[PDB]
Amino acid sequence: KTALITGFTGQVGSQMADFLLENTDYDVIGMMRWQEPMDNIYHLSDRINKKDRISIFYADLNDYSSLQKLFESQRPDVIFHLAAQSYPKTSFDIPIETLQTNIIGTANILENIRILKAKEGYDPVVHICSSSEVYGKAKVGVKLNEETAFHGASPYSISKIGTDYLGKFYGEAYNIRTFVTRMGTHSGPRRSDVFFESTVAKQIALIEAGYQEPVIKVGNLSSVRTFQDCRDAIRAYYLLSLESEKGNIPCGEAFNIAGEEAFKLPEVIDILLNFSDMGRGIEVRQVEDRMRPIDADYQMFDNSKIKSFIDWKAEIPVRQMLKDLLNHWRNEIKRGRIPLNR
Amino acid sequence: KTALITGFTGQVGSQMADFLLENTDYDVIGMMRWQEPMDNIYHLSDRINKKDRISIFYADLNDYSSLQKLFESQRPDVIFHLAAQSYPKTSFDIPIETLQTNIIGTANILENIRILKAKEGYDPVVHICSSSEVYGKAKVGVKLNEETAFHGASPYSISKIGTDYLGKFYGEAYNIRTFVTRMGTHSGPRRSDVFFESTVAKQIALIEAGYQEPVIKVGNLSSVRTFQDCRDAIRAYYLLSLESEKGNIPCGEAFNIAGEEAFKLPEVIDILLNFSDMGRGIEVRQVEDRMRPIDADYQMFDNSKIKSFIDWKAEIPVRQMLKDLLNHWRNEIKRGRIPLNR
Amino acid sequence: HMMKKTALITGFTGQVGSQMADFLLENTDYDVIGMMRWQEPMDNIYHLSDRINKKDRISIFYADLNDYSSLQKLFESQRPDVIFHLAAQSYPKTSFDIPIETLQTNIIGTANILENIRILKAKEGYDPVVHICSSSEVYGKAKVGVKLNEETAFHGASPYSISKIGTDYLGKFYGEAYNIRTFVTRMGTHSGPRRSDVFFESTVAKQIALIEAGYQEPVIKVGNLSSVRTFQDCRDAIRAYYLLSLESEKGNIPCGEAFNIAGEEAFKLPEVIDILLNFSDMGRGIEVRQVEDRMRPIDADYQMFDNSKIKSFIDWKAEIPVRQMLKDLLNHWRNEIKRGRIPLNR
Amino acid sequence: KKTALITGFTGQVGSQMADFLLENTDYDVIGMMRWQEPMDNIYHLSDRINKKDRISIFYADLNDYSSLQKLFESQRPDVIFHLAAQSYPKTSFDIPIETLQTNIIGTANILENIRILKAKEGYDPVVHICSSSEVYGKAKVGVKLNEETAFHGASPYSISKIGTDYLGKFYGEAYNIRTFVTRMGTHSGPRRSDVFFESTVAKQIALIEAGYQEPVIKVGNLSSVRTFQDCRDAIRAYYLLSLESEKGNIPCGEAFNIAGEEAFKLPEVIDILLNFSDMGRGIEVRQVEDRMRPIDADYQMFDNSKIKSFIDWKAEIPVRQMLKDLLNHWRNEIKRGRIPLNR
Ligand SMILES: NC(=O)c1ccc[n+]([C@@H]2O[C@H](COP(=O)([O-])OP(=O)(O)OC[C@H]3O[C@@H](n4cnc5c(N)ncnc54)[C@H](O)[C@@H]3O)[C@@H](O)[C@H]2O)c1
Ligand SMILES: NC(=O)c1ccc[n+]([C@@H]2O[C@H](COP(=O)([O-])OP(=O)(O)OC[C@H]3O[C@@H](n4cnc5c(N)ncnc54)[C@H](O)[C@@H]3O)[C@@H](O)[C@H]2O)c1
Ligand SMILES: NC(=O)c1ccc[n+]([C@@H]2O[C@H](COP(=O)([O-])OP(=O)(O)OC[C@H]3O[C@@H](n4cnc5c(N)ncnc54)[C@H](O)[C@@H]3O)[C@@H](O)[C@H]2O)c1
Ligand SMILES: NC(=O)c1ccc[n+]([C@@H]2O[C@H](COP(=O)([O-])OP(=O)(O)OC[C@H]3O[C@@H](n4cnc5c(N)ncnc54)[C@H](O)[C@@H]3O)[C@@H](O)[C@H]2O)c1
Ligand SMILES: Nc1nc2c(ncn2[C@@H]2O[C@H](COP(=O)(O)OP(=O)(O)O)[C@@H](O)[C@H]2O)c(=O)[nH]1
Ligand SMILES: Nc1nc2c(ncn2[C@@H]2O[C@H](COP(=O)(O)OP(=O)(O)O)[C@@H](O)[C@H]2O)c(=O)[nH]1
Ligand SMILES: Nc1nc2c(ncn2[C@@H]2O[C@H](COP(=O)(O)OP(=O)(O)O)[C@@H](O)[C@H]2O)c(=O)[nH]1
Ligand SMILES: Nc1nc2c(ncn2[C@@H]2O[C@H](COP(=O)(O)OP(=O)(O)O)[C@@H](O)[C@H]2O)c(=O)[nH]1
Repeated sequence: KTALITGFTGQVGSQMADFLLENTDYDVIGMMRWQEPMDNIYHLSDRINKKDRISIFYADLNDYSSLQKLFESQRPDVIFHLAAQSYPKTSFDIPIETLQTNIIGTANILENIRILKAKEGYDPVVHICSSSEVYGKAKVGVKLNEETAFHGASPYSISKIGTDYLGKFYGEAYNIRTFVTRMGTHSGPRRSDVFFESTVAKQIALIEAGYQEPVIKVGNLSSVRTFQDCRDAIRAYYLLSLESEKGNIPCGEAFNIAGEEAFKLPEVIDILLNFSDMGRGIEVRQVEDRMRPIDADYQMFDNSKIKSFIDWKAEIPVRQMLKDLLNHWRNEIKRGRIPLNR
Repeated sequence: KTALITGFTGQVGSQMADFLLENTDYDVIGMMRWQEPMDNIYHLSDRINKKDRISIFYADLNDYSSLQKLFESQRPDVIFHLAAQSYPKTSFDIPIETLQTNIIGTANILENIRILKAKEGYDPVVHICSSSEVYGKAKVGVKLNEETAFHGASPYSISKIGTDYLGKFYGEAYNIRTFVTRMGTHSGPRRSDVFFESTVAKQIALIEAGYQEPVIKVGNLSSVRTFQDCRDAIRAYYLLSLESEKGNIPCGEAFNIAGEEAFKLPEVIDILLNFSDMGRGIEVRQVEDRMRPIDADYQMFDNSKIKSFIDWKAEIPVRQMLKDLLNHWRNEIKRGRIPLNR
Repeated sequence: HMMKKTALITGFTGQVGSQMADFLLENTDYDVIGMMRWQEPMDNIYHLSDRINKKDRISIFYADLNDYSSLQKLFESQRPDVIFHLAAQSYPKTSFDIPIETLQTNIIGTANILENIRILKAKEGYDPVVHICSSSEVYGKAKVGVKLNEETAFHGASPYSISKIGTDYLGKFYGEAYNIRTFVTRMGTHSGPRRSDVFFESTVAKQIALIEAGYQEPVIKVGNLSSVRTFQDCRDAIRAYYLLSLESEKGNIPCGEAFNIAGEEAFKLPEVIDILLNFSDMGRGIEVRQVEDRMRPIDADYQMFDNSKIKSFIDWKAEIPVRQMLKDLLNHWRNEIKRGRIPLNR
Repeated sequence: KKTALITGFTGQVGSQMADFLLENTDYDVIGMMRWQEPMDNIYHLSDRINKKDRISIFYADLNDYSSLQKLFESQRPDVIFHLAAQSYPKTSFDIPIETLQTNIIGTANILENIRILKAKEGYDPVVHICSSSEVYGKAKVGVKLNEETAFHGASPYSISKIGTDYLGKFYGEAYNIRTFVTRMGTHSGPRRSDVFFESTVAKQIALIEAGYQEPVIKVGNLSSVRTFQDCRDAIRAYYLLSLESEKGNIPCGEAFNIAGEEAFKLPEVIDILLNFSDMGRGIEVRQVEDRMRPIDADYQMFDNSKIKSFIDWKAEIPVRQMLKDLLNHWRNEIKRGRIPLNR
């Protein structure tokens, strides 16, 4: 049984590889562009060099011919489509590449599968990763469900609305075993440095090592996020893929997935500062270049639909996930891998 | 005062240029790719050649640099963005170009305007044309209004969903005077041959001239729609454009726009056969190559929101619109411009 | 269950592809597939509509050069034995200000076609003959008084020129790398009654026809007249494409071989205007004016040819006189205006 | 203070051009990158960048025209080092569309933005368009390449630099934009990407030394000739050309071949890397199918007379030290647990 991971070098993809190698007998294929950063997969290199259950396929979301070669030659039984331009902030000023990679990237994958299904009966389970950002700037005091209206908060958000409709459409039109996951915040030690809890943790680490004045730079703190560790999120994807295989997930079925621990962003900063010998002496300053034209600033979740379909809960406390992320930046700086403060 | 029409060579765009020339003192710019069909605009060639109030700008939806030159050099005061891959049936097998031209083409326009507004205060009214097709296979019995949830019935439908959220987003994010129109079926003598009422009118005219056996080939008829002549639709667009300029349409506001008259598809056929001397002798046959993986179905009746912002109603009878279209195909065959039966 | 040699024409709705379809139906036993985007102008193919409705030897496949998935479907489902790849943004002048779509459609479009073929060859042994249509504009602004041959240095005179250099190298590369039976044709000017209105000899004939019919002042608007072109009727060019296609099938044309192809008759642009004016009763009374908007940042202003390579591989010369090609084009525009299909004067 | 833009700032050459400009000029430096690109080559710059000391970052993608528009409009660099590309021929074969898009259209996206700004406002930057000796593809044996050598399409990458090269010349000739085009040989050293021949040989030796690989180096075609120089010599050539162009001594769109003095058959490069290793005499070399190419640009020997006639320049760094620096880089990475793929 063969699993393809798109976005293998990313936060979630690299951890899905780890999870599948430790918890299944699956062969794993990691899709990447050849020059993608190795930071998340260095621990997998020897195993890949040894051809022990995991291999790399070189393909770009934006090269349909590369994806054709991948599906024709590898025929993955299950696909975790995690590859995307994942960052809303750059999507404002680089919106064309965000729309191309996320919407057209996903159409390039799904159309490749559709044609191979018509020709040869290829019938893979296809995980299409959407985002809770399809709900953009959601009304306060209400929890999100799978029928909550979509709001375009950013080109990234619109790109994920596109990804989402494509996932549902290809399932509904061609009976491909797609399911769509509208994820809240999933984080932990491999969270990209640009995301809120990771830039806060990283700036604390920079401050502790004397690289930055003891002022954390932030954007809008009037925002509510639900967190869980990727190690929990990934189990939900694996458990959904099994149900999809067994016939229990309708083609194109959508699911909101999040943790149970929700925070106003000042509470996350306070948790991270409490892990620092010098937290009592570190201030916070809102700066203009971290603000957004529209902020999707409220993500609270009713998880009743997902828990009705799989037997799953988040096990890792959010304080441990955050501590892991702070130690990660501490370790990078100690080793001379000085990050941007961004 | 200068008006840009994207999709100038198309059904609606060509008729919008006629409306503005007859009813306003506006200078008119028609955007086109140089090789576009001239069928809808032969009657404007003379006055274009003579530089009388209308001019052509050569640009492509997929060439940002061509749109950059358009907005910088011409600075239209109002923009009717009608250019699209308009046909759902081809969108199934040519999905990438539908998504690229419709979503990214719209993003190319809106990001060009955005940057010009930030640099020089350029503040045009921007009609972003979406479609009732965003509602796709609508939930039987829910009242259909501007807050009904979208459904992705085709790559076309998803591309107009994309277009819709781009229009909304660029309005909300950057205070660009966008408004989004979700129009029901508009038709009349310039309806492209491929659309339902056009292919039926066209096949009847082929049968009346002995080019086809007296069998009309159709797809699914278990569909109900509102119809309006384009010349009514254009009035609604024009009147909205005035309200947007006056400050009365919030940036990014969306509007469903339905005709007065609703029909089952067999009833549209019955109206067309009754304009034929040989109507009593023509069979209708459903064939597979006209069937769609998903067939959209919505009763979009409720115009209470558009009627609240403009003094407007469809005035032209649908029977006259369908007769005009049948006569168009009769005239085309009579001139030896024999169309495909498609 | 009767199986025929199948020809695909990309650019079926264009000047050359429309005439290639006519040629194959009259002179061969081939089934013809016309590739088009559905909304493409019908002007050049109205006379085929009845035949196509009747499923008599010619069909339409809807695909876009920029939609790889659409081409995959076309090659997988139809497996044409021979491909005339004529589809392009064909016009240098618009390429200056719409350069990205010119580069995407011509270079990436051609790459989408060839990569689809490469993959079907490796999997299933699909081995079509592939005509990759390039342009003498690969030589851009060539040194004056010298004949072009196939080893003449390339020059980038426009985004269109660079797109056809890209198209040309892709044609040679897929041939040399994967043993796809490509050949590349670097054509001079081929014209006649379906020449698009924007090209020199077409705009000049169109303007004369507008003047005769009372739609224009007796001034023809032109750009740079210090330019040399070699002309042949498309009806002669398509014969060369056909005969080269048979030689590729036969193993006589190495994968990715390039050929310059052009007519016998070369002219300075004013001579072309005088030939067309001499076909008009209004001809002695019409002035010629250079206007800024028909000028170009760089003009590929010299195209004369050593045709020795193509004539050594096929038994072929242009037979239609250019005066007859030009007369047919003027009569086309007269007919168009008579029928109320009033063109732009562009 | 003069403003320099580097595209491909995170790459082998861009990152070293930033080092070179900071050390040798009073130029403000702008590094273009997509936000997620590898930090490997620029970690040593993060603190400078954080403290806004002469170097900054602008987020743009070659394939997003609007992002490049914001860059030239807002930042108006006086000099541009266009080094960003899909740089690798091997992946270009099976990922050809992205190579063509990023390299040809990416360059068009840059040059068209500059054209429109020059027309409107008189923006007149110097524009280094980096091409490749691979425009000459599979060249004739026994003959040096020069600027008039016939072009040959050896790979989608090769064709993508042919496109890039013609765009460089065209935008210069058509619009009098101060472009120059550089068709480089092999420039290498410690930041050389792991997939390239001398970097994969040197990396595989390091994996063998540290016990991560059997003592067999996997290679492709060894019947190939290359001319090497250290990137620290190449970047000096680009800089000197940028001064000449600013003075008005480089015709708009002028092309230059640039390469070092030291040429080698590939086996000779392997033998120099093995002699740096205590395990040298013990390691086999095995040609493998998955490193072979449909066409190989087999032969890169250079006539450098044109470049030496326009700037006062030659390669100074011996290629032996260049390869030593590369081998020691892969030793350090492995010793620090940054275990590379063996590809
Ligand atoms: N982690 C979260 O909190 C969160 C929230 C909601 C949704 N998601 C979604 O989950 C998925 C994975 O998130 P992540 O945190 O791992 O993101 P990430 O940024 O860490 O990883 C993105 C991956 O996509 C790859 N990629 C980008 N462009 C590509 C292209 N053109 N071709 C091929 N690969 C390309 C990158 O190289 C990388 O491996 C994404 O779709 C993201 O939008 C994440
Ligand atoms: N008429 C209806 O029933 C209806 C219903 C809902 C929405 N709409 C929307 O109304 C608009 C106009 O409809 P129509 O009937 O006139 O369609 P049409 O097909 O007649 O017009 C399409 C136009 O877009 C242009 N276009 C296509 N691709 C282009 C590109 N790459 N660059 C530039 N121009 C390009 C075409 O040349 C043509 O002018 C479309 O956006 C359509 O989706 C129409
Ligand atoms: N006729 C000449 O004098 C001449 C000279 C040298 C080169 N050529 C080349 O010969 C070929 C044919 O010339 P022509 O006069 O017939 O050109 P044309 O402009 O009449 O036709 C071009 C064709 O390409 C199609 N096309 C354009 N973009 C497309 C896309 N995105 N997807 C699908 N189809 C698309 C058009 O619809 C049309 O059918 C072209 O490649 C042209 O560059 C012609
Ligand atoms: N080093 C050599 O031996 C050599 C030889 C001849 C030519 N060249 C050319 O010199 C230049 C620099 O080479 P290098 O060794 O530094 O290459 P590299 O692979 O080390 O660097 C490539 C750079 O381009 C960037 N890039 C890739 N795609 C991008 C995109 N879509 N948007 C923005 N940036 C993108 C990468 O992120 C990276 O910064 C390239 O143009 C290369 O083709 C190199
Ligand atoms: N990335 C980022 N987000 C911030 C910052 N300060 C506040 N935020 C907010 O943190 C929330 C989450 O942002 P982010 O981590 O980028 O992930 P998102 O959920 O994908 O937008 C948003 O409401 C941001 O506006 C900051 O400095 N960086
Ligand atoms: N185009 C087309 N549509 C048909 C045909 N027969 C039935 N229909 C249906 O008529 C409805 C209108 O389709 P169409 O005219 O293509 O417009 P759209 O789908 O609203 O853009 C859809 O439900 C079609 O599936 C036909 O022969 N052609
Ligand atoms: N299209 C066009 N070309 C013109 C005109 N006047 C002169 N030319 C020149 O005629 C030559 C041929 O141009 P054109 O017909 O576009 O074909 P091409 O440039 O060879 O593809 C070029 O040298 C043009 O500069 C004109 O009015 N229209
Ligand atoms: N990258 C790479 N190239 C190899 C290998 N074995 C031989 N070569 C040859 O080494 C030469 C240089 O290739 P490369 O370093 O990829 O740089 P290029 O000059 O950009 O193709 C080419 O002739 C390759 O065919 C190998 O294992 N990896």
